[PDB]
Amino acid sequence: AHAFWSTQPVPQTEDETEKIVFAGPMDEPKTVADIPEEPYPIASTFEWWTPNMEAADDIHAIYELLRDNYVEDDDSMFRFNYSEEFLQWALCPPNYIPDWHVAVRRKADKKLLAFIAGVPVTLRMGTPKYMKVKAQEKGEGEEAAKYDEPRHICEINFLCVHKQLREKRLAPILIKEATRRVNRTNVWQAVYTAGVLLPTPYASGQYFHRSLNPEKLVEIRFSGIPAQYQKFQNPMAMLKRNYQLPSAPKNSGLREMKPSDVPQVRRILMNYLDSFDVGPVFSDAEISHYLLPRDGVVFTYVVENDKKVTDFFSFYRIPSTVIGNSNYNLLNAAYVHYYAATSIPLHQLILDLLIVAHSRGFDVCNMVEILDNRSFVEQLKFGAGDGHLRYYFYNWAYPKIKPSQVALVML
Ligand SMILES: CCCCCCCCCCCCCC(=O)SCCNC(=O)CCNC(=O)[C@H](O)C(C)(C)COP(=O)(O)OP(=O)(O)OC[C@H]1O[C@@H](n2cnc3c(N)ncnc32)[C@H](O)[C@@H]1OP(=O)(O)O
Ligand SMILES: Cc1nn(C)c(C)c1Cc1nnc(-c2cc(Cl)ccc2OC2CCNCC2)o1
Ligand SMILES: [Mg+2]
Repeated sequence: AHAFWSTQPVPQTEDETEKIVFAGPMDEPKTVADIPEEPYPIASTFEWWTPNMEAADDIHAIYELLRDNYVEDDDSMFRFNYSEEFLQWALCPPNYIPDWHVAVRRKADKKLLAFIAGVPVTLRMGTPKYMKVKAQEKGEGEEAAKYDEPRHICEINFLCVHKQLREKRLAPILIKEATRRVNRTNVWQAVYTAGVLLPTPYASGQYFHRSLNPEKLVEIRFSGIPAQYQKFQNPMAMLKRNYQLPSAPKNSGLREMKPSDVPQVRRILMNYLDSFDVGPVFSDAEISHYLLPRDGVVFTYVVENDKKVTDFFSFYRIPSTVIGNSNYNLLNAAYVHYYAATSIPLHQLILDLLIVAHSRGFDVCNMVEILDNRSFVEQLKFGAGDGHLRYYFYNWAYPKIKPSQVALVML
């Protein structure tokens, strides 16, 4: 049934995942010297290509492939349109490895046909607290804590095959070649997400949406006027009134994050994330890169009281193409990124997120039910969407965990 994922080091079934108790590796311990030095064989009409993320043309090529061929919703109404500036930010974090961005081009015209990206991440991915306490009481704490130390692994995203090339087994060939390039750097684990079911997720979380411009959302059929809104005489006025937001933030200490905030945000974020079972570890340079405001890409606000940053939130932008709508070309979506609250309830901090997003012209705020994102769903008027984001490891045994125990936000 899975001609490719059968040949790979991942759990093969739910309830192998349900069985697993300790974190740890799957494949044979291997060495760099074992890995072929030559690229994986590919048909002679194609060629492997390592884009230069510092070249505007190369970024443009990847931008057009993804604009026309990347992720759609289940009804083919929307497709992500990541910007070139977003792709530059996502694909070139501190100490990125240029060789981990892998593409396939047609040799004759150099047309981009397929792409996959890997970047570094430092991830806590040892045994979950729940399996560790079981282990303690059963005598096995040492084996449980064996892989507690954050690991320098690969995070995979932006897998894409051109629509004209679909179901020709090109995605396996890409994943093989990315794995070879990563393994040649002496890295042996990857983390990735997908909105499809594959063998086998260690966590799954529902999508959630918060309407900011319900007029537009209904016009492009992201949303409907719910049946309940019919035995009111007036549908849309009532819908606007329901989702209306203040014009200005209500926390008085709120301002955009600036470079001098990097150490304190790093500290309050690391203290919050270290509570979850699977989560990233960031250096100052990675906090700067992923959280300092960048126009049209990432937006970050701190609450500063008496010169001390005590809370912050961030969100990132992905516009979606509205596939065949006359009136609207684009859906302008904000996605909740990292945050930390120490002085105010999380609902109060995220309200300010919604207020800034709406003021800056976003149409909806989207998120997955990871981190403590459930604690503000009802009071902030989020709704569950129709789908789940699934979390996976390559070469890592891991128990099934709840999504409220995951702290890795994917872009
Ligand atoms: C140590 C380092 C390791 C690094 C590598 C770690 C692994 C990284 C893994 C990648 C994580 C990516 C994270 C993201 O970016 S998730 C986003 C994925 N991108 C899209 O959804 C964009 C729209 N779709 C496409 O471009 C194509 O449909 C793709 C490229 C998805 C498949 O192309 P196509 O439709 O032309 O099919 P094929 O005949 O060539 O290949 C069929 C095989 O592909 C397996 N397939 C289908 N979808 C996915 C999927 N989303 N992840 C993994 N595998 C997937 C499928 O089960 C089948 O295997 P098997 O069932 O026959 O066994
Ligand atoms: C395309 C498209 N555009 N829109 C607006 C939607 C709801 C889709 C479908 C869709 N596919 N994924 C999501 C998603 C939906 C939500 Cl609510 C939150 C995160 C989502 O995925 C992100 C970005 C890419 N990497 C994983 C995290 O939404
Ligand atoms: Mg294919």
